[PDB]
Amino acid sequence: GGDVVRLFHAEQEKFLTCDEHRKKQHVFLRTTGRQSATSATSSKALWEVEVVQLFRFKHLATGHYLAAEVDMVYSLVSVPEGNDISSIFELDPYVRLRHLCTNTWVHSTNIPIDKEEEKPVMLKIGTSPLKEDKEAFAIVPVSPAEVRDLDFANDASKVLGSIAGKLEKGTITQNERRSVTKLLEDLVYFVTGGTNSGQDVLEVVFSKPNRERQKLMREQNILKQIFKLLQAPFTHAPFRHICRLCYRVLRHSQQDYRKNQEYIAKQFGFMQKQIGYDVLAEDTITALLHNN
Ligand SMILES: O=P(O)(O)O[C@@H]1[C@H](O)[C@H](O)[C@@H](OP(=O)(O)O)[C@H](OP(=O)(O)O)[C@H]1O
Repeated sequence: GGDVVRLFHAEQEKFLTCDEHRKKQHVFLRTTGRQSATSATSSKALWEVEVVQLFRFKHLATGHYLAAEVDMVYSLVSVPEGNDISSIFELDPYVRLRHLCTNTWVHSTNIPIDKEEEKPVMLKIGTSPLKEDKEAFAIVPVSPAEVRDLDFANDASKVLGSIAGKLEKGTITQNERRSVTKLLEDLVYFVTGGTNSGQDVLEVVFSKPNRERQKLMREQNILKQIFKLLQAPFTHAPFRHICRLCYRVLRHSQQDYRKNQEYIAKQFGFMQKQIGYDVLAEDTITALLHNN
């Protein structure tokens, strides 16, 4: 009741996760390339248990609930609210999950959701009328720290996205600018496990990255929002300060982390193209035409 956990499929050696694909939310078992299945820990695999009176599972990263509906005949899905009876499951002990509403048991499949992708990693999950034996889940407890971290990252992501949208449309208030400035500094402190504050350049020599947090920055769309912020002015001193901090968060988010380096370099390339390579030349001509 209130506990946060990961649901690890024993036979498949994959965690039950929920993420967006093709601009849609999907529930699935995630294939990992790691040589240690239990090390493939994603914030998108965190579920908060709710005691009905038997159980409901709330996807912490999106607030939606685990459910099942006709697509084995049914398939696990994500739903906006936890009111329907379709989001209620029964645990039968390692535990097997029975979907009350349909009286079916959670069963894994090899049907990938990300077809187009080379070597897909999203495997659909359904329910079978028969109670299998190799379709059990290990309930993996999640540490309070990881939960607190997700809560902060989730809030940060919303603030950055919000402020970014406003900045795209023009400008922001003094408080919003002050808030985003403080948040970016907090993000530096956060991702470097407190080794850097982001207040000066000299301290960079002692920065040490917290890998799980760097990963969180990417997964919870913090990095995505940062680029949105960087792009906004192309679509004073405090503004430059905000941009400097944006690049600082990017720096520590990719520090000694190959996956984030490629992700960030890719997003930077996209932003550059989206902005246009001639935006400054065109702007200078326009300014001169208006005698400036
Ligand atoms: O070999 P490297 O350079 O360490 O890179 C890791 C490798 O690609 C893992 O397979 C991947 O896990 P998944 O296959 O489960 O994605 C992990 O992602 P993560 O950092 O997002 O866990 C990468 O960081």
